[PDB]
Order: sequence, then C-alpha cells, then structure tokens
Amino acid sequence: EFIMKTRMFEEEGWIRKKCKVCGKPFWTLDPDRETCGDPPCDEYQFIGKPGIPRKYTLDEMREKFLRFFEKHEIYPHGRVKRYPVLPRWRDDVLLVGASIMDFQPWVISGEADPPANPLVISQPSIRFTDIDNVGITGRHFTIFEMMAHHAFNYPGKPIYWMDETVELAFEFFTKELKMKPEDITFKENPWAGGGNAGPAFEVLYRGLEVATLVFMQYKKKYIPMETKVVDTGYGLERLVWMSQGTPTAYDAVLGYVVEPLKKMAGIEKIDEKILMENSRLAGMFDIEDLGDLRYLREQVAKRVGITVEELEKAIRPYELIYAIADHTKALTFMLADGVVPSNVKAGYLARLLIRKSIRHLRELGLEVPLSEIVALHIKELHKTFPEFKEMEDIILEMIELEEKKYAETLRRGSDLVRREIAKLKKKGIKEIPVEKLVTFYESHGLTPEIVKEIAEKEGVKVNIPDNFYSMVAKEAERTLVDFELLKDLPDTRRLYYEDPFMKEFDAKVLRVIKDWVILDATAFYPEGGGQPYDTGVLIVNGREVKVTNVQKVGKVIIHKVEDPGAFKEGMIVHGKIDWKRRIQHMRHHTGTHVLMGALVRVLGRHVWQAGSQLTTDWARLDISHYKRISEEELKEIEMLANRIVMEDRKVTWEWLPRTTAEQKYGFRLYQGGVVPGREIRVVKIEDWDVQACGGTHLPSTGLVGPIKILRTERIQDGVERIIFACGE
Ligand SMILES: [Zn+2]
Ligand SMILES: [Zn+2]
Repeated sequence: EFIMKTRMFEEEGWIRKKCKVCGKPFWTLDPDRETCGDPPCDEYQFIGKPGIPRKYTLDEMREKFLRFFEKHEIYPHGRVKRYPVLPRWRDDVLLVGASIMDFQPWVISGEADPPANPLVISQPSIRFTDIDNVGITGRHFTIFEMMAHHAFNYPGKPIYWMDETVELAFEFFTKELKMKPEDITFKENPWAGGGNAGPAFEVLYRGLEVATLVFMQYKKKYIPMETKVVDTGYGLERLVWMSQGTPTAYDAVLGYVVEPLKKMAGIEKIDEKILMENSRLAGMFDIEDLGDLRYLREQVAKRVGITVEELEKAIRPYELIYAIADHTKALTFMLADGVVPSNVKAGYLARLLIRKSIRHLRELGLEVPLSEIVALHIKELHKTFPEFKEMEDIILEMIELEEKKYAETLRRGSDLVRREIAKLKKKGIKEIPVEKLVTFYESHGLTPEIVKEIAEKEGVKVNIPDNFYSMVAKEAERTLVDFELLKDLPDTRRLYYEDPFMKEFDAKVLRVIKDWVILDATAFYPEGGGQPYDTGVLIVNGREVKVTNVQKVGKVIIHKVEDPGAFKEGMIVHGKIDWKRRIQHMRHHTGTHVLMGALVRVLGRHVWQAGSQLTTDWARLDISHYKRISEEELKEIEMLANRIVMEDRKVTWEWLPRTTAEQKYGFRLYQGGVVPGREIRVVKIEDWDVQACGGTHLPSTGLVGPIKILRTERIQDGVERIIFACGE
C-alpha cells in the first residue's frame, strides 16, 4: 500500500528490494545486498570496527548533529533548548519518550506555533518498556537522547518533506560522519503511533538502526491529517557506539560510571569476547520477553564455548553495574526536571528506579549509598546541563531519603509477605503468579529477588518473570452541568478581564435554559482555577434576582438565578456583583501566587502545584514536595510572603500565543495543569512568580493584606498541603 519513492533514490540509482529473510522492502546502493540490514536478517558488524572513522563523545556528536542542521545552506533549522522529561504541556503521558512529544498535541494541531519551523533538537527521552533489557543486551537504555530535525508543513505553507528528509539524513551520515554510502539502507516500515500513522524509513548501517524517519500524515482507511509532519529520531548513544566499537553501548557512553563501579565492586574483569558475542547475538535476538533471556544465554554459551552457569557467573556483575549506571542517569534527569518520588505517576517510576538500583548494588555486594552514584552523573553532565548543579542538593537529598526509607519498608515488608505466603501455602498453592509478585511490590515495596528467598524457605516457588519490571512500570498509568444547547451562541465578553474592579455592568439576555441565564457580556466570575464563582444580582424590570452560581461551558458562561421566568431572550439586565465575596477571593488568589513564589524559593524549584482551593475565609495550596514542612520553614515562608505584600509589587496580565509565553517564561506557567487556546493568559508578579491563570487578581500585592499560614499536612507520599488566610 505504501509508496516511498524519493527523488534521491531515482536520481542516484538506489534499488528497491524485498529482503530474502523478512520479506520487507528496503532501498540500497549495493547491487549484491539481498537482506534488509536489520537483525536477524543482518548482524552487528561494528564491534571492534567502528563504522564511523573517528571516535566521538556524546558532547561531540550532539553538537555535530545540531550544528549541521542549524548551519545548513539550503534548509537551516532553529536550535531549540530541550524540554523537561516531565511533560508539563500535556496531561496524557507520564514522561517524554521521543522528541515529537514536545510538540503534541498543540503544535501539531496548529494551535501553537513551533518554536522554530523547521527545528533541530536533542531531547532526553525516557522509556520504561525496555527496562528489563537494560544492561542485558548491550544497547538498551532507560534514558537516551533523541536527536531530531522536525518540519511542520501546515496547509498552504510547505517547509520540506520526504525527498529532502532522506537527502538530509544521507548528507549528515555521508558528508559529516563519513559513513560508507553503499552500506546504508533505508527500510520501509509503516508507522502507527496512537492518534496518527504514516510511512517511515529505518536507516540501517552495519546492522544498527541509526535513525528513524517518520512522515505523519494520517490520524485516527485510517484518515488523512491536514498537517504533514516530518518526525525524525537519531539515537545519540547509538551513534557514539557506532564510532567507538566497544563491546557494549554502555562502555561508550557511561564509562565515567561503569569503571568507577568496577573498581569499587572489585570484580573479576571478564573475557572481552563474551561481552562482544552477547551484544552481537542480543541484536539478532530480541527479548520479545516470553522466556527468551534463557535462549539468548544458551546461545552465547555455545558460541563462547562455556556453560550457562559460568556465563551467568561472568556476566551478571556487568549486567548489574550497567543497569545501576543507566538507572542513575535517568534519575538525574527525572529529579532535576521535577519528579518527586512517590506512589503515583512519574514519582512511582522514580521510586521503582531507586529500589531496583539499590538491589543491584546489594547483589554486587557493594556498600555504597545510591546518592554517591548519582553524584558522578552530576559531575560529568552539569557542564552541558547546568540545572543538575542548580538542583544537586535536592536531588541528592531525595535519593538519600528514599534510600533511608527503603530500609524500613523492607523489614516490615518482609514479615508481612512471609505471613501471606504461608496463608497461600495452606490454601494449596505452591507457585506464586505474576499478578501477586506485582502486588507484593505494589503494596509492600518488595522486589521479586527478596520474595523468592523468603518463599523458598517454606516450600513455595520462585518464578521471576523475565519482564517483571516493565510490567510493574505499566501500573504508573492509572485510570457535565449543561451541554450543546450553547454551541450556536457567541463567546461571553469577560468584563472581569477588562476591569477586575467592575462591580456593576449592563448586558443583554441571549438564552434562558431551564434556570441558567446566558449573557452577551458579564463581570460575574465563572468557577475555575480553585476560585469559586461570584454571586450577586441581575436587575430586570426593576426586579432584583439573586445569582447563586456562575459556571463556564466552552467559552459561554451560564448564570444560575433564582427566578428564570423574569428573563427572556433580548432583555437588557443590570448586573451587580457581591463585592465582599469577590474581594476576599482576589486576596486569596493573589495570595496563593505570592505564596508559590515563596515556597519555590524556600523549598526549591521542584515545587509544583498539585491542588488549590480558596474560600472567603481561607485558602489552601497543595504542592509536590518530598518531606514535611518544618515549623521553622513554615515561618520562613510566611515571612517571605509577607515581605512581598509589604513590598507592593505590580501584578500584571497579558495574553500571549502559547509558544511565545512558554519560550519567554518556561514551563512554570502550567501550574493548575494545562489550558486550551491559541493564546494563554499570563499572570505575573513582578520578579516573583508567573503562571497561566484564569482568575481575578489584585493589581498589586499590597492589597492582599497580612498572610497568616494556619498549618501544614501530608496528603500522601509526595504531596504536602499548606493552609493560610489573607487580609487584615
Ligand atoms: Zn530483512
Ligand atoms: Zn491562579
């Protein structure tokens, strides 16, 4: 069904072929190539023979890729600062897994401009599905950099497409990296991606997939997208490995940690051969899970000429160290970018990495706190990611707390499981199924190695699944008032955005549905952003009718009134807001913002809203934080907040197109989560705090009055709550 002719292929005489092994179509310059270049059709040919003529470091390659595309004479790209691995701009994924995710949904739908079109980027990406392969295959990482040039072809506005994309790739590979042209293949491999799909190439060189070229043009035959998006992905680590020729990708990227851990653990350094042959066959042979670690192991055993026991003896220490190295790097990005360990979402993933890593250290027989290993990452990488230096104290503290709290979790967890194993055993069970091993982790925090020595110690079975961790990983992703009769109406003019001191107004009745009145313009605040609705009255025929609720549906606001029969379509009414109720909310809402700037500064940049609610008497703010707020910190925050009131800084607002706002102010805007619209409403407290926000704010901080913090409470692991009161 899929085409894939390109101008380059035609002009340069590339041949389209069906692979003899996988049957799939691929393009080649080699008249003698019969296979697609992709394991198991072909094999890694570069271990001990770098296929890139000179050795590169991560830093060297990243810059090389970014430079080439930035300085291109026919298609220059804007260079774009990587985004956090924690997607603040969307609420549907836990972690960034791919550079394209920076630009979903808003840029692709056209609702937000690209930062630059076309753009070039190097995006740290995290993938938990490969986790059980890390340190075992020689090429899988939790955390890796995806380099990409992207182009967003909006209708009427071509940038570039397939012809240019494969010319660009081929140029970068052949002119910049000096790879052999007759050794590169472009394999056709249609792509489906959840939401959308299109034709794709895999670029293959000496058996390694060095790049993915994807042309998005269908969304959920399927259904053709309006915007055509060039979505590339080049693996930094794979490219570095292709230039080093080391027995594993880990020795090429994580040396600064692999070696230190070998020395400390003091481990009998392996026959290099075994490590080379493992990676070789691990290519040819995916862990499609099932039970095939055991077939991989048997295979490398026969090739090196030893038993699986002596193999396991020799490799395991390497497997452990590779995994610790990878997992700690991933935890540095995650924590730096704002992940607080916990039992939910990315906190749960951070916690999983911490616990998995600690157990690897214990299986090595290494007595070294995990934080020390993170420190190595901070030392090597802060040059190119300054944020690691800035966050260092918080990152290391979070690790130490988790390490310390893990030691207790384990003693009481051991006792608790041992008892419920014995229960299962006198219930005629001698196995323990996947599901229950998962639950043991999920609710007692024990990893399957621990369970098994407890279990076999009273006649019950260990059977740790090869894919245990990628399983547990899947768990992190847990889980109308008035409709449609509105769509045909104009957006309500929000007078409270023009003047948040407007207490009276005039307007025209557009609809009366049941007991909700709909105006053409209103100064009544609709519920949202933790700010309750205004109340007040509407006046019609000299008849005052109380407003008791004010909600928003799309862009149309509805007023709940006590007497719907007083109003008819076309009637002119006189609005009058309850000023006391409004003024107390304004104080609490702006207070909440004064607060957030104080919390961030006293606790740290990882501080993110998690919940927020205000009333006429008190407000509360829930935040992501990794420990109790101490009495002293409480007072430190209250002081700092009160200093900003007394200082009377300007509070201002403006609308900005989404990508502009983000690029000026960073992703801190997205506190209450994420807001639709081509343009967003930015509330700013001068040199203090800045937020994408819908509510009504005071012009000045002075107008908030004294801010008294009432108390603090834990809500759950990772979430602390602060309750305060504003005004004199
Ligand atoms: Zn093939
Ligand atoms: Zn707000």
